[PDB]
Amino acid sequence: ALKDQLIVNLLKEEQVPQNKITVVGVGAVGMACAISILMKDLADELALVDVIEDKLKGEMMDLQHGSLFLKTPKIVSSKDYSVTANSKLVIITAGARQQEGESRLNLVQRNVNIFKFIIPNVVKYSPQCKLLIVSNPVDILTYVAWKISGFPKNRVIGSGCNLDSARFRYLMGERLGVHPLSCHGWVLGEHGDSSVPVWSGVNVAGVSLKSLNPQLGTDADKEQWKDVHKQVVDSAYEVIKLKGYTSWAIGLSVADLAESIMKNLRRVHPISTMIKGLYGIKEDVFLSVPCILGQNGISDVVKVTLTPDEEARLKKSADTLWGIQKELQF
Amino acid sequence: ALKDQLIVNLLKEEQVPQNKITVVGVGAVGMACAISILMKDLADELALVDVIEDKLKGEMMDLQHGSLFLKTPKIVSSKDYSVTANSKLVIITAGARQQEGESRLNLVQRNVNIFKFIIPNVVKYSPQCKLLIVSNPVDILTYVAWKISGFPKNRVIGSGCNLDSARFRYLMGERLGVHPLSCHGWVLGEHGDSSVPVWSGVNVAGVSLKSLNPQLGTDADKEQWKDVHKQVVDSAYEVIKLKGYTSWAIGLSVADLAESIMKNLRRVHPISTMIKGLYGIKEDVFLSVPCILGQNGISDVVKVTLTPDEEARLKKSADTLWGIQKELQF
Amino acid sequence: ALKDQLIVNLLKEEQVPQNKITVVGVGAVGMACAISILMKDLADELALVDVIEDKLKGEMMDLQHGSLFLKTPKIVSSKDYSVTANSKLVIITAGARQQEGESRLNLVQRNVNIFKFIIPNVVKYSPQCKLLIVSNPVDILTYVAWKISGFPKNRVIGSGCNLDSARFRYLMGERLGVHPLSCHGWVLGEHGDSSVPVWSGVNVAGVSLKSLNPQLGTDADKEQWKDVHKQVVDSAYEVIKLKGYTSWAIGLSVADLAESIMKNLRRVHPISTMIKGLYGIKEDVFLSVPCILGQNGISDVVKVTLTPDEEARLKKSADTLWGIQKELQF
Amino acid sequence: ALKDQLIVNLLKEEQVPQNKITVVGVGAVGMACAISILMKDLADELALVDVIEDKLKGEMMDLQHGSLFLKTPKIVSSKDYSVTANSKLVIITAGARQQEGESRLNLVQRNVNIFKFIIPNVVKYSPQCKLLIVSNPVDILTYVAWKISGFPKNRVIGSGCNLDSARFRYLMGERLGVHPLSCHGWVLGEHGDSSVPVWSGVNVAGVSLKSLNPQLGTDADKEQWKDVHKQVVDSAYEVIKLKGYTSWAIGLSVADLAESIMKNLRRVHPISTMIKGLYGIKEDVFLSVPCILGQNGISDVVKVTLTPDEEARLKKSADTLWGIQKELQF
Ligand SMILES: Cc1nc2ccc(NC(=O)CCNC(N)=O)cc2s1
Ligand SMILES: Cc1nc2ccc(NC(=O)CCNC(N)=O)cc2s1
Ligand SMILES: Cc1nc2ccc(NC(=O)CCNC(N)=O)cc2s1
Ligand SMILES: Cc1nc2ccc(NC(=O)CCNC(N)=O)cc2s1
Ligand SMILES: COc1ccc(CC(C(=O)O)C(=O)O)cc1OC
Ligand SMILES: COc1ccc(CC(C(=O)O)C(=O)O)cc1OC
Repeated sequence: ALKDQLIVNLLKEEQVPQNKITVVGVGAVGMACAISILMKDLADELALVDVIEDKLKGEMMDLQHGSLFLKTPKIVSSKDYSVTANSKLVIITAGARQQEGESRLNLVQRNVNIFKFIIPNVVKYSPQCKLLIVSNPVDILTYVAWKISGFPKNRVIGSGCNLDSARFRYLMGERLGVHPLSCHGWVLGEHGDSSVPVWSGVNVAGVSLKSLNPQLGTDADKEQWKDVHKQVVDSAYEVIKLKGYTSWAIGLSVADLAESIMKNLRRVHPISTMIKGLYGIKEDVFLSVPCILGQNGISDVVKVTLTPDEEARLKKSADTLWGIQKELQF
Repeated sequence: ALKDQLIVNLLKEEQVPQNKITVVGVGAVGMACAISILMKDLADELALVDVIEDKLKGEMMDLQHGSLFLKTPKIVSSKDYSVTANSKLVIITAGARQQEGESRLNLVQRNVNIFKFIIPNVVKYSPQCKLLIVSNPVDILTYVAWKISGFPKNRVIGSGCNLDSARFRYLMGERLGVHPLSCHGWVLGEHGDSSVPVWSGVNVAGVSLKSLNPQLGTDADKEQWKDVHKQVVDSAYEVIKLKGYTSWAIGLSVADLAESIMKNLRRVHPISTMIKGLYGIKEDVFLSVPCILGQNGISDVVKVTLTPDEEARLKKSADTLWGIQKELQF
Repeated sequence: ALKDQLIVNLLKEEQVPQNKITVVGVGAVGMACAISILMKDLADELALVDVIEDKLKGEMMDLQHGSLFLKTPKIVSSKDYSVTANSKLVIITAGARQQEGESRLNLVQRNVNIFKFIIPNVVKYSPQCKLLIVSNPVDILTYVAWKISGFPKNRVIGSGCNLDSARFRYLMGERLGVHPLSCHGWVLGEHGDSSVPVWSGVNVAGVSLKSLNPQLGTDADKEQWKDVHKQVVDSAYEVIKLKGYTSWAIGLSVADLAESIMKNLRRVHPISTMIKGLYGIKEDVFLSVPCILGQNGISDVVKVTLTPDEEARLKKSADTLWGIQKELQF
Repeated sequence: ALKDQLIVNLLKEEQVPQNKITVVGVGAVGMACAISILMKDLADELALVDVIEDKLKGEMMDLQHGSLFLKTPKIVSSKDYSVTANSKLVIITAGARQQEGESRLNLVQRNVNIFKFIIPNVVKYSPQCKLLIVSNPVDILTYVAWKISGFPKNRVIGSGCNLDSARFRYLMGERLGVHPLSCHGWVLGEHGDSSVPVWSGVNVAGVSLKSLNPQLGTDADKEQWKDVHKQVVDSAYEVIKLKGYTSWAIGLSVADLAESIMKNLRRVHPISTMIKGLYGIKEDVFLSVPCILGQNGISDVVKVTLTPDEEARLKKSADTLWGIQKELQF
């Protein structure tokens, strides 16, 4: 053979991936996560899983054909979860998505039923994995993945408000003529209608915008900064109305979280975690709060000092999510 | 105003972008080019153009929402070509796309008609840009763009065989257990069925594979390496059959060419250029040959020493393209 | 020639760089700036300038030999400023550096005299550049370069407190077990002994550390956070005492600023600019305040809301700089 | 405590890094390797070791101060090898370095003696690491590290001719007006005076320069291409004469090898390995040949088809190295 004429093999050794990532679901979101992760050089192996065989193989081959321009030497796919073996991170993007005028909370029964199959199959082959939930309603589905997997809470993360906060900062950036990287602001709670803009923490270079305009974020605000939070809430629906779905922003948001996990960065992100014991919440509610994210998932939670109005809005978001959690049939 | 309370403006300057890129066409190819360029930090401004207003706005908004995770501070879109002003590079991905079980040659007249509208509009707003043609059949459309624009040939580039060669190197790499970056081989001529694998230049670490297998790539090859080029030819048809279209690998190939142009790298790429005068070709035929690509587009061509077999196949590829091209009225 | 047998030239080589950067001074700082800029792919051309012939050629050759691993196709050097023609950014690192126990303020006479030769020569060849002053005392030298250059104040930037703030954020991060990217804190005023830690703006996820611990940064603080600012002030002295000079951190801080300039990011950095008109300062003092930094240099200044002690400390830093600056002759 | 008022801790992590790199030696080479690895985001932990206490601490602090600008969350140092525990890759740059006009072979006993202390201490703390030898004479010291470590040969790698080949490609690129990435050429054997330029494999786009010029690299060559190899051999001596040492190019060359190892790329590099069984070599000689480099180090060797003259020159390089190698006291 030409291979043996050209190359002398010196080592037999069984190859075990060291920084493997799995993406479950090859819809627009799953593929946006995959291309973003590949272009950020976060993985030494990428596995794709779906139930539609042709689409799955087609997507895998299309990524494989770009290998010369990448630094991820193995891209694989299968409907069989054995392909995901030894993942450090498993990203779940499978399930139904909301129609215009439909709440993400309406996807709950359909997506729980799918998670009942996916979750046990994913965890089986990857003892060192963190579970990163993207599927909606993300907060509820992070709780569901946590309950089905039996994993400790640090290992089950929802993409949550990482995207809502990126959108908030983009919009704040546009109003101020500043890059979103230098515009600070947190959108917490449900990744959905009940999200909470933390006006008290909105700042540029440590300068609180609320301290310059005490009415910031209220109906009495002359500049109507509340409209920025409304644009954040409505963003998925606006994009869905225009292009049919959303993909790029969520893909970049998920790759941002994959980077903190894979590189053990210990950066702070507003992502879905269990909040029992904070802000008077006595139940096993998952929602976004600022979390320290690294190689073991969420190791620490930042205790945000909220005003009584912000805390009441966060509790209202938690009560909404808890109500849906009470509807779950395991 | 809150902005004026927070920030002292010292310079009111709109200012022209210095490294602007425009992508014409927001289909799967155009958006894969867009995301790949964004993730490679090649531009300070990205402009998107299309005729479907809602689709265009939603795509632009979806990219804008990931701004926090990027280093391209301005993303704009319009059906109006005024949005493309001062582009250094304009990438054309618009038109009818290759269909299941159909040649790229079947899209020719429809895409020539679309180019009669696009090209003068691009030229009006960026008369000094480099045009990068991606739309199929790419070799013919690069010639078409060249004739319509009135630009010198160096500034009209076709993505051509940059992807066919990347596919070839991926497949060669899989066979040898070597990264495609270390597997060298060139696929020239038409970006399509009549492409030419240059078996005489196929090598690893300067070791000619043909020196180890004299029959390499011929019918008489005991290992049938011609099947690797057959896989290269068939790739888009297989991917289209499986997922409906191709996008990821072409987006990466296009970003690879955008990088050499924007960064004046002078790397060698197999891309579409006028081959009149080489290998006995006497007509204004465009096809892929290895070109030096930089800030002024194609400045030089590498003269590959083709074997009589390879030269015959390249002449045949040129004949197939000219045949279609001569019966073109514009 | 072999070149003409291999390559057919199709275009006359009138090469003019599009993103050229010049580094003046090839001491440890200049070279750390050069390597960091090369590794961030910020330039299509890198020019080096110094007065020591051998050292300059050796440094240029050593960078050139790494070209295969870089995306900066042209690296040049000369004592002659003609080599710096058409730069978009010129970084000044030339001049005397402080000994152990010597203030940066003591370098002023030597460095002003050097700037009288360097500054007109830089502007003569790069009329479109932004000037990035690194040489010490940076704040006074930014004012000096501005007066000599004839450039508008937005185009004359001092690296200032971009490094002091990065040191502050690293130390804060270490104490909290959070990445410095998520630890916000500003050190303003002189890049030297009179720098001001803005305790009121110190936060993680918008949570003010001063609101949690009112004693923060005072002598009554049980955790002695004032020692963090003391370590910031003493950093250069401590590192000089240990390794003889500093290079890596300043190199990275300068590359960070070069990135915001070259990519027009409009990120906020604490850098040297004219502060006359703010905090009751009436003289042409330059010092660090948070600035919006982009393609036209400093376009805007953020008005930080300082506590009475922080403001008095900032005014005192301005007085210190003015006491040295008022006695200058150039 | 402030940390506790701000953050709720969820778990006590293992804190064992997953992509740890150690650099032994904080001289100019060691630090250039350190900065290049840090800027390529290859590690989650970087450890530095040296015998000069002050210089070690100063260097570690200077890197730490740039953390905000990096993605390597932990940078540590100590004279004690306990700091190197669980490294995937250990890079040895320690020992005597060449003075002006000094042969690398002259450093042999001083470096073998130093390696007698270093190697057992590295093996004790990371028994599963890959060893990457940079210290000179690199080929002999890779043999020394292999014998002392007791490691299998795949895990003991010398930087060898990776830099010599990069210099060759830079020089070839400058002559042709092509980026070194598109210029292919291999320098094998000793990383020193007896290195071998493989003229038969020198090409651009698979076009052999020797096929165009049959006298390429000989005394009869009109363009004197042999001078390119002479420039390669003389490079380190020329740079040492000018700046006192070399650092940048070797640092980039080392980070390139580190990248193939850490990311399991399986790229081909000309690096030091055991060549027993090839080209008539019957002894445990280490020298540069093209190697497939990945997560398990050197898994395979490419068999280069050398001409009788090229093979005699390689056997000459082998004989020269073995002469010293066979009589080592350790
Ligand atoms: C039992 C099941 N396992 C899977 C695995 C993947 C998918 N794939 C998607 O749902 C992709 C399309 N959806 C979005 N939102 O992109 C569905 C199922 S059903
Ligand atoms: C006169 C015309 N101007 C344009 C501009 C853009 C597009 N857009 C596409 O064709 C995108 C979808 N097609 C592929 N190939 O992705 C069509 C036209 S028609
Ligand atoms: C009229 C003059 N033009 C120059 C240009 C460069 C340098 N070079 C340095 O000073 C580098 C070493 N200094 C530090 N601080 O790194 C000195 C002079 S004097
Ligand atoms: C027993 C010993 N262990 C070590 C460890 C590190 C170093 N450090 C250097 O040699 C750095 C300076 N030299 C070059 N080549 O950069 C020397 C020794 S001696
Ligand atoms: C699994 O499907 C999705 C998950 C999240 C998003 C992100 C989206 C949303 O939450 O609806 C958004 O906010 O843009 C979109 C998805 O399908 C298109
Ligand atoms: C031009 O010389 C320098 C400019 C800035 C620094 C940065 C340094 C300082 O300001 O002394 C620091 O803070 O590390 C160091 C220099 O030479 C060693």
